[PDB]
Amino acid sequence: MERVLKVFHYFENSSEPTTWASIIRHGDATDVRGIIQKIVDCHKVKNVACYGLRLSHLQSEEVHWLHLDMGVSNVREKFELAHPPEEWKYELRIRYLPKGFLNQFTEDKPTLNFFYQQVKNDYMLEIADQVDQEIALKLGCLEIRRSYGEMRGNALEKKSNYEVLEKDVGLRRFFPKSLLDSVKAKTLRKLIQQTFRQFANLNREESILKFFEILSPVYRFDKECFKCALGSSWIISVELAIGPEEGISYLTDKGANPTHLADFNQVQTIQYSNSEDKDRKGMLQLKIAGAPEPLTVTAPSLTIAENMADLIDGYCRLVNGATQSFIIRPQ
Repeated sequence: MERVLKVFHYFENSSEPTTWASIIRHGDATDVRGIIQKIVDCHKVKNVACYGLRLSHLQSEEVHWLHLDMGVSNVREKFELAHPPEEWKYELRIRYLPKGFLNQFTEDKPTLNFFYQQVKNDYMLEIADQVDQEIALKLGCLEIRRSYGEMRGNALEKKSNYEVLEKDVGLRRFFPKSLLDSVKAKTLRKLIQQTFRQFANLNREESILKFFEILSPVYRFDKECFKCALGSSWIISVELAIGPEEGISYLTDKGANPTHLADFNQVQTIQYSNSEDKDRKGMLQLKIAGAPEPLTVTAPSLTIAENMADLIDGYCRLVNGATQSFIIRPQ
């Protein structure tokens, strides 16, 4: 008949962020796109095409993006053959960003906060500990400014208000442990108070937007990179960079600008598979208009090739008012 699927998401709902999730039902007809739309609709999302569904094993760092066209039951059965239900986590995420996403998300609050919560969650989990003091202070303060909109600008100056944050709430919800430790609870309070000073005037949207501006130079949430090789005859190892601002590009120097290859709106079709020999590598092929030869990509594994295909498929769907997948599969 039908099954129940728990999907974690980033729509702030007064409670523990880790518990932000939705339970949805699905049948043999239900597909990934269907699940995504159902959830974003209950939150009045306007930029639906920006959302994807990522699945991960709580045990390892391996990630699997579920293709919008695939059936939920089919995919759920496949992975449950590898590991049982409790070791899998399905989370709704924004993956396909429109050209000037922050500016556009401004007109879609539900999605501005969602993107903010997701990116903030990745910040606290991956680089919060090893990031500059000033940054962890600014970013942490901005969140306080945002989470407490109706609070006075100099309210933190009053030791009791701060004490509520240190005792009742927990500064861990805003700053990294490598920050709360490397400083005196007295020096910390003063550092937080004066840092907050500069963001006291900002409103929620301004706080969110300011948060991104500060995080971007030390963390990229506007693109995904993949180490792989290009070519069909003289394979060349490179690092692909895929995002709204550069479409499909490859890295060269460090701080240099990625070199453009193609725009998402030039992609005619996508196809992927296993290496045609004794190899655990995945092949990805893109037919691009205005390009004589197809772009052939050789990724470390089939999983990566599949994860890349979803990224491009999702982008092709976005730049176009497309609802049709651009991936070629055995009919």
